[PDB]
Amino acid sequence: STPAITLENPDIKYPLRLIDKEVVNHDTRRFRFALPSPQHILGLPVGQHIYLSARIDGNLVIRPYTPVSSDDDKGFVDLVIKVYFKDTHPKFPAGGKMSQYLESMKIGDTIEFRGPNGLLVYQGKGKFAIRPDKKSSPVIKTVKSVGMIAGGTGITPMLQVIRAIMKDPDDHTVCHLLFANQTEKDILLRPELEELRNEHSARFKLWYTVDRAPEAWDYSQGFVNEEMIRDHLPPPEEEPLVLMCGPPPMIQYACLPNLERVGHPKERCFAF
Ligand SMILES: Cc1cc2nc3c(=O)[nH]c(=O)nc-3n(C[C@H](O)[C@H](O)[C@H](O)COP(=O)(O)OP(=O)(O)OC[C@H]3O[C@@H](n4cnc5c(N)ncnc54)[C@H](O)[C@@H]3O)c2cc1C
Repeated sequence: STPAITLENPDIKYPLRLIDKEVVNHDTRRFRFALPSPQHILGLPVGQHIYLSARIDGNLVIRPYTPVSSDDDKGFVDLVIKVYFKDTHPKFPAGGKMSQYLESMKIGDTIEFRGPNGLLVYQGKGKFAIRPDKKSSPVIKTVKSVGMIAGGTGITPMLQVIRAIMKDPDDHTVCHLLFANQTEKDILLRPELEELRNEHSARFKLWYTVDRAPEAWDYSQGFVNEEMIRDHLPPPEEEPLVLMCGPPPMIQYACLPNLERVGHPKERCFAF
């Protein structure tokens, strides 16, 4: 038998009840929501995400999230969230709408989930099914390695794929992650990533860059650039799939031009 799924229809919103909130650090949370029963699973294919939607101060706000739970978890879904507080970053004085709304929720409040969504699904053993658009059929391709470039909150789509690969001992796909952040303190999910490196270093390569570095720093400083892509992603000769998720100036200026300078086919670099 298989467990009942929560996300039965992508066109339906499912209000899920908040049952636990962990303060991971000053501006990081883990939110656990109950599924419809303790025996349900979410029903989120690897590669896909959900949306949260809410009326936030009277206006509709919809944002995508990739849980840190998986379909192996029964009864709950966990989201790790970076809270963007107002009056902290000079370019974003209002902070972030959905992340501050999540931070204001009380235990027992509900929020609407919808899914699954996304043009990419990982079918296992190196094989990705990628739609060019919703309204189009998925181009499958079995790669030997995956280059992953995440910035900030773009880590969770990568982590979901990395974990799905690592937990299959017969999946020989090698993942190379280059993870960019504003500062060391702002990095999400560092213990989780380092546990994966500890356990799976032959299939999982991990590197960080930070816009500005701490005094004691073992990794890179600056935006993603050509040299970092040469040093920390598989070479284009090996035809890796390249996955990206990060802010717009990062993808547009740091990632795509430099993936091209190295020789990866730009038009095949997938952005979540
Ligand atoms: C597939 C996918 C999966 C994702 N999964 C996750 C996830 O698991 N967890 C998660 O936290 N997010 C995730 N995100 C990002 C998420 O969709 C939102 O972008 C994020 O929650 C911020 O939304 P917001 O409404 O709070 O901010 P908005 O109101 O949309 O703010 C716009 C932008 O302003 C910037 N900003 C605002 N305030 C600050 C500040 N103080 N400091 C720095 N920058 C600031 C941020 O870059 C922010 O994205 C994911 C995105 C994608 C595409």
